[PDB]
Amino acid sequence: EVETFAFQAEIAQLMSLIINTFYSNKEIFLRELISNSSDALDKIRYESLTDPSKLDSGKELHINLIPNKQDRTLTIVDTGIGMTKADLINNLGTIAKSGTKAFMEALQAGADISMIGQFGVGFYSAYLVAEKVTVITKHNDDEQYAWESSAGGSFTVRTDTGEPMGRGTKVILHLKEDQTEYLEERRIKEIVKKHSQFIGYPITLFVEK
Amino acid sequence: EVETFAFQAEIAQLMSLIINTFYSNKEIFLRELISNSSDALDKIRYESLTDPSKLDSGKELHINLIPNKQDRTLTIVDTGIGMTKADLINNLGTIAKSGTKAFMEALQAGADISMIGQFGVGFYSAYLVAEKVTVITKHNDDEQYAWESSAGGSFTVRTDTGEPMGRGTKVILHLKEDQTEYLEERRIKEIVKKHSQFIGYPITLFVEK
Ligand SMILES: COc1ccc(-c2snnc2-c2cc(Cl)c(O)cc2O)cc1
Ligand SMILES: COc1ccc(-c2snnc2-c2cc(Cl)c(O)cc2O)cc1
Ligand SMILES: [Mg+2]
Repeated sequence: EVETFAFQAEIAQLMSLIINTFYSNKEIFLRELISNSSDALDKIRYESLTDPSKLDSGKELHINLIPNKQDRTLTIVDTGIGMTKADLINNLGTIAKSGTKAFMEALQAGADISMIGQFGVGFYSAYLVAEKVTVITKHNDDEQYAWESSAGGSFTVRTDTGEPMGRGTKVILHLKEDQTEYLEERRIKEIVKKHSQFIGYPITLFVEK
Repeated sequence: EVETFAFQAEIAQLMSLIINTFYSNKEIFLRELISNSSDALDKIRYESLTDPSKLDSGKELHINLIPNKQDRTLTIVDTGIGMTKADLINNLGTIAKSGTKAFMEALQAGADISMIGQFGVGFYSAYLVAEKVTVITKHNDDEQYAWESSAGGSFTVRTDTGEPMGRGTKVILHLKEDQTEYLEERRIKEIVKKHSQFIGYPITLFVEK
């Protein structure tokens, strides 16, 4: 009961561009993922203003960054609105076919990879640093699902068997071998202070034994 | 059947700050409003990917800028998802109480008024240039409503009697007397090219007789 899907051709092309393009300022992936968490936190915050029971699955709106040097993973957890199975399958809630088109044109009209979030498809910048990304998500009244892709044209979706998350999304980045700087506390703190210093939810960087 | 509402105190404070603070780079209002139109266009585009009938109220996703020097108005029209009456009353679909708090703190931690969109409340930058803003909006399956406010602590909502809009939002800025530069074609073109050159929907600047 793992379902395997092909990416639409425009999204496979976006992913190949991100993986194959020489581009040294990889650290923008974290700004993009923290931005998406902030947008998801804004959404549950706005829904709660009229229906407080929407927070029954967790009242605290925040972001956790969890490095694990043994697993070579950096995990970003938020307690935002979460995604339904349909939204995961439909490009993680993004307008990715049209966004990808505009981004390609921009890149011709001069833009650079760091502008990717202006085209609605910043999630895929994860592949600047990760060989595999796993997305575990829970929206109120839908079940918990895990999406995962090592690129190559396909992704899987299954019902998740992990720990329950309450509500929100967890992005687990399985880092490339040469990208382990992004597990180091000083490097993560530096990038958060540089690019996410005004995000309006607490961001807690976990430490390791 | 005009309903009059008080702004929550944090939003009245945000509006007073924007109106009373000396700050010369007013032109950022247009970037903020065009951004909100783009976000609303992204939303109907994403809903249409799974339900095409959502576009029965208009298939074209675009933004029009309409200056009128006789009325001293600059109007921004989009054919995005639109807002329900509830969303208009609840601060135009924004998390404005919490966004306002963060923005105030940022402004202390050094930030400037141009960063307002990072706090979810960029709409209110309209009051850098407008004495009165009128917001006319139509979401699928809700009626067309007009919101309006000259600040001073209150806004009104009524069912709109204007021309039907199909779907989307129209922001009519009734400009301050000293802010008429923003009706001039070269000035609007300059600001769109400077700050909204990569927005992914057509932006048509209307001309005047
Ligand atoms: C910008 O488009 C977006 C589309 C969808 C989302 C949503 S809705 N629920 N979770 C996420 C989310 C998705 C991702 Cl990929 C993530 O990294 C963190 C998240 O909380 C956010 C932004
Ligand atoms: C950033 O938060 C936002 C909150 C709500 C919206 C939405 S949903 N439908 N219309 C608008 C909209 C609202 C405004 Cl004010 C506008 O200028 C243009 C619009 O299309 C957009 C952004
Ligand atoms: Mg945004």
